[PDB]
Amino acid sequence: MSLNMFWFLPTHGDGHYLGTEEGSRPVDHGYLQQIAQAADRLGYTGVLIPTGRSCEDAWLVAASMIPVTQRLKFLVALRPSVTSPTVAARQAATLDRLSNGRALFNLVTGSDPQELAGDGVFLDHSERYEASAEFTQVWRRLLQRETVDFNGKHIHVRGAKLLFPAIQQPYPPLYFGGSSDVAQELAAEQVDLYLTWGEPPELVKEKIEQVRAKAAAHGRKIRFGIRLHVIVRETNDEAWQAAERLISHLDDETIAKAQAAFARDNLEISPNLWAGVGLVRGGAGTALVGDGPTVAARINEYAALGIDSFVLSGYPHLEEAYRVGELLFPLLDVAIPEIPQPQPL
Amino acid sequence: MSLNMFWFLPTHGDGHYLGTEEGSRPVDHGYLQQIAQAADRLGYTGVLIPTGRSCEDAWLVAASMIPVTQRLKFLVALRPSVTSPTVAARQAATLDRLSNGRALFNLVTGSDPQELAGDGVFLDHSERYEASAEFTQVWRRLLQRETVDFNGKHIHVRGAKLLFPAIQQPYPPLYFGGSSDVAQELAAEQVDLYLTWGEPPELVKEKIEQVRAKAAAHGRKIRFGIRLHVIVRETNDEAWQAAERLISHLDDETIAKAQAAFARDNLEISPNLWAGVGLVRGGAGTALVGDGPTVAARINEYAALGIDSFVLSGYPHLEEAYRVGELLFPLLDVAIPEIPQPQPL
Amino acid sequence: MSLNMFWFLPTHGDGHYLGTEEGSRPVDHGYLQQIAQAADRLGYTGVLIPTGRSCEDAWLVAASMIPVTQRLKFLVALRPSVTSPTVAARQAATLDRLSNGRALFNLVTGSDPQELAGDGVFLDHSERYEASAEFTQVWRRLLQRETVDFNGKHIHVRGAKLLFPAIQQPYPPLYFGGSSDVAQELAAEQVDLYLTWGEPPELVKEKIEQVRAKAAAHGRKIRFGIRLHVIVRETNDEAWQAAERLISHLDDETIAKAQAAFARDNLEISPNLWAGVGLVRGGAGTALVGDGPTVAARINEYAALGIDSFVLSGYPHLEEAYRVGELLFPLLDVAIPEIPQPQPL
Amino acid sequence: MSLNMFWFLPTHGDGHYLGTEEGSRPVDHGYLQQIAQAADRLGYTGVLIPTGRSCEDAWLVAASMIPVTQRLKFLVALRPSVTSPTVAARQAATLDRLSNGRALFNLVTGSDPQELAGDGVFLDHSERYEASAEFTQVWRRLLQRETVDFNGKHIHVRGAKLLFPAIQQPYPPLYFGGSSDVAQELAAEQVDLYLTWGEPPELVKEKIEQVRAKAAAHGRKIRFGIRLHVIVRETNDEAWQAAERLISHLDDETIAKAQAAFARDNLEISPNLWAGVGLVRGGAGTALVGDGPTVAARINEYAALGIDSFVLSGYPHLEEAYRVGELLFPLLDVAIPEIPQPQPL
Repeated sequence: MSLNMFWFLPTHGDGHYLGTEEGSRPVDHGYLQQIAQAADRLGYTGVLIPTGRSCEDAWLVAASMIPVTQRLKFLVALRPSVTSPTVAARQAATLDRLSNGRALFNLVTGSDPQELAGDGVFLDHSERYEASAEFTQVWRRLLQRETVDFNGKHIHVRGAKLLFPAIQQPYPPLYFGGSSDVAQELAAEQVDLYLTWGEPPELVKEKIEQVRAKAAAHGRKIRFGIRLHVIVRETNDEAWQAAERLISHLDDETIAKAQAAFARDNLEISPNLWAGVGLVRGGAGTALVGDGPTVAARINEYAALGIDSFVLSGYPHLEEAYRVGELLFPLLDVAIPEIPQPQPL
Repeated sequence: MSLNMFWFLPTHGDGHYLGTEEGSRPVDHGYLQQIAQAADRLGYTGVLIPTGRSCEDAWLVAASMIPVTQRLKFLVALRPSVTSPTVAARQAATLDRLSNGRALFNLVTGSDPQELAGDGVFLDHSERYEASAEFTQVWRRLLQRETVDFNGKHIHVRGAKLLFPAIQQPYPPLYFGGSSDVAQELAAEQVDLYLTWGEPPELVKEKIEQVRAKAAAHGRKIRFGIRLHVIVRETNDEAWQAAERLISHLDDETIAKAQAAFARDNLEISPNLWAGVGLVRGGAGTALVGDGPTVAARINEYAALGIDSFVLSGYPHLEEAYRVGELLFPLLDVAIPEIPQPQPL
Repeated sequence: MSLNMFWFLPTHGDGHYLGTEEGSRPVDHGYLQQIAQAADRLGYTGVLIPTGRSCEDAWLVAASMIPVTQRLKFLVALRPSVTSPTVAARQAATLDRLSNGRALFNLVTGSDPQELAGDGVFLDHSERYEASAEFTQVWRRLLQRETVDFNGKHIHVRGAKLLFPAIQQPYPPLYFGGSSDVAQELAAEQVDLYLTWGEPPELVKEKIEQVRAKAAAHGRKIRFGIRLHVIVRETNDEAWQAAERLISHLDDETIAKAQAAFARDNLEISPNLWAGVGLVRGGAGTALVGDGPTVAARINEYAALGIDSFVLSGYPHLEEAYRVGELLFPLLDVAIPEIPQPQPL
Repeated sequence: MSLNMFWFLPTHGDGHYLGTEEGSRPVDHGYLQQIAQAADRLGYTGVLIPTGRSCEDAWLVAASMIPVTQRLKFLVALRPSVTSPTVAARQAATLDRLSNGRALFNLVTGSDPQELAGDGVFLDHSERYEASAEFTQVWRRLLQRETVDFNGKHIHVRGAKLLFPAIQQPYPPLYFGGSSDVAQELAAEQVDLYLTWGEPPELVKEKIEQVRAKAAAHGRKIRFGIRLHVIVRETNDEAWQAAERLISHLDDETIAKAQAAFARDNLEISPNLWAGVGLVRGGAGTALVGDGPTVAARINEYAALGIDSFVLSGYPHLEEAYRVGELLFPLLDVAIPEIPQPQPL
């Protein structure tokens, strides 16, 4: 069990400070390329490329990194009702073929009705998950070379088929997350890896056992991954110091309110698990803060729960990819990806 | 009036012979890259990247060519009902930003109900054009930074907006074609360049004057482009010889039937305008066959009709991009693209 | 015994015709890149990059192709007296490290006193080979991590050492050729592969047995390679036709004189071994002309002599790399290179 | 007078700490590429690529960065007696042509007899400068398309000529430095820019006026550049703190000895000019330490002396290129390079 270390492409903006354009860094192809090549050479298994109206399209970003990376994988978001499962399967096959089998998919059920309404989607909190199950069903079948005639509540295709096969078999891996029971069931029945948030190890445990169980109910077993922000430094004080530094430009009310929300600094919801990174939405909710060993221990503790993937992030993303790769990778049993050999002609 | 010369990326397959896997050439990223960099260095304005279930997704292909080209533009297809105009506007903005303003869009109203039904689209020959007009309306507004509330027969978005602006102003150029009166009207009212097929100069003339007129009816004037396959050689015999060579593996019945279809070789529907390339669908319908001067004359004759863009192609596409660029470009007034300077940081 | 197929980078110019600027093609980085990536993807083991005042520096050309190729090797020329063996060893180590072990070296003893005098070298036909042996001696030792104190007739270094080791062990392969007895002895004692010209199989045989023998005299066995130009077509007539076409712009006197030089068309010194490509210096002396099978047979016949490498070429070099890779590779047992995995960090 | 900002490629090693392999970072093509593309996108005019047995060859490194950068220039070292001026002119022309005019040359007269003896050079402290003048003379003439017959004390070529011209006119810029009167005279008579070390502004002044004067004595005027290491932070304390941090792993004796060497911390030889970076050889001798304004002021003060180029560096080099580009560039009048347009075909 070697850990698959993932990084993140900040397609909605990057910088040294949370909640401010101060110290921010413009994100263009050039900068995105720097991060991707950094992850590619440092041994990261892949990078998560976010979705949302607030990000540049993840699929195109991923594709524009193909000729400039050789072994890094791209975990791009799949958005159900927003697009036709047939078209998404076709794009999936193309991303996989052009990158020579380095595509990964992460289904994301929309949760912002206003965003969804902007795309032409109008489904209640339930229908959104119903359409997601139907979409995922069709998608997966298409990637398995099947011709699909499907007429469900939300999805309706007739004689849908992909004329080009993907490289990876049966099909490119599919990740999905969510704590709602409905989300856990969708994963437990169709995805390959259930991606959970970074909660204290005990709560993480509970959730895995729940999905592991739901998974079993279908005669299936899935993998697990955790999303964590990382602020690793040489010592624990520099680490915590870097944490305070990160949110130093946040609104005084925000900071004040957070302390009130955490009534039992108040941000450390567990030893070296700081919720200060979640005071602004757009990234991870928690962050492992500490020195190499402490961070590597918290990580190993999660791995011991059955988690083989760790989608990490840091500010700024170019510099911190190096920080983590140099202070953390050496203390862990990191799985090192290989450059796929050219497909025969 | 310098002519904008375009090439084609054969995303559905390439080779030395029509209608056979004999002499064919596998099309992967590597090969697609060869062609794109060849067009980029030879001075082509851009390359058309086809759409259809038979092609690999044009958008991802285009994106994967960004870091490997510097001035070449990508004319990718826009497919209405198949996708949400909001999502397509968002991808359009991202392709334009990542490539630094080198994105071009070519609207394609689907015509194969079976393909469409495979994607989840079920619209008659009319509704297809109605949904196209509504889609194009919304798309264009989105790229102009507008928030769009739209409820038409087919399109329905509420509060749709792009958070990232495209580079090109007002928005990335939009091409569209079609001889049906309904298609000509759509172009005449929303697109920037009307792309016509390569018909004898007289019929091409007529069509341009029709759209030019329809365009005027809206207090608008549009540009014109023509799609032509090219078989230029040092002499006219090598040219015609290369033409015969191209379709030498076609089915005997096909060849026989074509001659019967052309009752007034029979393929030369006009001096040096050979319809032999249209005996198999997937590419251009006609081809300018002849030596440099003859081809350059036929081309100039079309330019004299008001056509400033020429989307060309040849088999194989890598070698023929060089053929055309070396035997033809020197005899024409080719517009040479520039490498956009980096956007300020 | 899989055959290692090599191509050639035309760093002194390329085109469709010999002895004329007519049909020529400007050679810049872009074009050189096209050829290198074409060889890289088509399965060629590597490319020979020529030396001489008439070529752009092979080492820099090779280096500028590193980020744009992944498995292709670069066989660059090593020029003795022109440069310090210490500096050449240091550059050798750097080319090998930056390309991740894809450097190959081909020693070339200068033969043009005027070129040599232009570089500051003034050695008779003998001293040139004496300095070559001394240079090669030092070079090889340096690449084996040795500190070298050497004082010979021509070479004199004291405490020379490379602080960086090459990737390949013992050191990057070293090729050398030449029919003179002195050259055969140098190879037979220091190089890894003796590169011979394409002479009729019988004369090729004789030469190999001579060097194989000289090699044995040192308790060494070396490999063998042959330099051949290739004009392979679908049929033998197109092949011979392409051959005539190639030299159609040569001076009438040249052609006339060649026929006189071959007294026993006159160019075919052996079945399908045409000396027409040697009527202008700068490339290979002979060319295998014929269809796939005939060419593949002539090639296999050479392989049967103990030749495992074939440095090929064709005009133009981009198009013909494809010609050979598609019409010839399928008929042979071609060794397919691998993408080296990243060195550990 | 916009300032040309240069960075440095650490081809002999990079890291977070001076004088230790602790916190060091392996330097390969991948990492070198990261830095070069970072400088290229951040607006740096170019990067200095060091020379010496302790570095990987600068010319090959520079060349391997051509396809991965678009406007950045490469200032590579020229080493006189080590190589033939004819060969160096030929490589110079090739680097300039392949990169499309982005080559810069920095003559370096060797000073380590043991290094020189390792390369085959045995010249006293004088002859080294005599051979440098002769080498530079020939080099420059060769790049101006001249055929050179030269017979001096050390250099001897007959009928030396470059068959390929460089892109830049008259020839690629030539930098040179040195405080010895002999070095100042060589610059004052042949180079385009005299590169001086970062000494207190008053001593820098004096030196410029000396060379400016020597330059005038030849009816010539040259440009000036300064080599400075930079540790810019948000505040002056973080800056000085980062400085102390940098040399925290240095040998206790070294630190102790330095304090003794500076008898009048002791390292601050002038306000915000820290000599702590010179306690280990291999990089710059001094460093501007301070916040944005303080650093930008020290820099402007140097510019006011007639210095238009600033070759900067920082540890680590990838992260600090960003540090300087983000905290410093905004406070200065930085000259922004352009992407050269493709040469006509």
